[PDB]
Amino acid sequence: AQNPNCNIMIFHPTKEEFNDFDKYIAYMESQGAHRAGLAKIIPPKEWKARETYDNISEILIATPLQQVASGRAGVFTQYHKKKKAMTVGEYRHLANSKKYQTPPHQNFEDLERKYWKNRIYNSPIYGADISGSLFDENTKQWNLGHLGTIQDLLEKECGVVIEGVNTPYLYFGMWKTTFAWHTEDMDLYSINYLHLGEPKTWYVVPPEHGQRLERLARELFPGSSRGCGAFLRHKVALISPTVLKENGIPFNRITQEAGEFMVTFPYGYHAGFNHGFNCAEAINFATPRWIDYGKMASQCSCGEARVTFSMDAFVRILQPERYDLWKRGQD
Ligand SMILES: O=C(O)CNC(=O)C(=O)O
Ligand SMILES: [Mg+2]
Ligand code: NI
Ligand SMILES: [Zn+2]
Repeated sequence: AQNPNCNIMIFHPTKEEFNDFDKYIAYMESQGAHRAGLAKIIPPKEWKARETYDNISEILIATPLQQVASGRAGVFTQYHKKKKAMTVGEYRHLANSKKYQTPPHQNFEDLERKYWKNRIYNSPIYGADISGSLFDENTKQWNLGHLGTIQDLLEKECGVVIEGVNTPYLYFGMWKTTFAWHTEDMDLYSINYLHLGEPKTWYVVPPEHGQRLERLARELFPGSSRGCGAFLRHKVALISPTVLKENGIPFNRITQEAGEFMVTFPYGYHAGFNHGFNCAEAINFATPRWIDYGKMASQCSCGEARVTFSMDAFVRILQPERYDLWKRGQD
């Protein structure tokens, strides 16, 4: 069995190996990468996503989200308070202001310490979930706006044609902006490219151990767990590495830098935070190996998780017994 300790693997594809996206994902899996739940892919030196980032300031962040925490430093939830629209140039200036900027630090480990000590005492503003792309149309390799769609994958594997579309999303971050513990919708893969700026630190639980994280979460967030049998779908709960270690939960960590891709694998729980002003692009995707995870994915039906148009068909075809309850949660 490859990668039996479920370590995060780092790949350095050549320019030739960077041509065929599906083939390379399958290669990484042949080496056991999926066992970690997360892999890093460093693009060949010949590749670029676009020529420059000099002309992005006029992108609008229609609904910046202030991420307000409740709880204790290592075990907290966050809610998202909607703020007034602002441009990416305005948001960058805000990220760099004295109130929001990254503090002085020694290295990534010192910054990580500071994050977990102090995150709850601040409310950073995240420009998350913006439909769009920063890949140049002429970038042919690993262009997250040109991937095979999940609807096409389902059709190819299962024979059923379905409605829906699959487009990327931009994330503008600042120091302390946080992504809560989650798996993807329908336990899909994700791919995330850090276009520019400061790093993003990731934490991940191996897919084979995801239920250990869920059991801890039910213990640590007992009201939320009574409310919903899949409350991690709400994407609000944070648990620190220290707390995970105290509770024996297997996990790994890694820091993504600008110019690097991360892939999350089906049912790989992940969480993390941004080091300072940055911009990432991410999209969900599927492979043949995903289908069995999609059929077994948990679902939130309490109403909170509220998701895209395109999840309807996935539930309807892969999970027909759950469909009626889930759809009630959507309405
Ligand atoms: O970058 C973020 O805020 C969150 N990203 C993801 O969870 C992802 O790419 O799957
Ligand atoms: Mg612009
Ligand atoms: Ni994710
Ligand atoms: Zn729910």
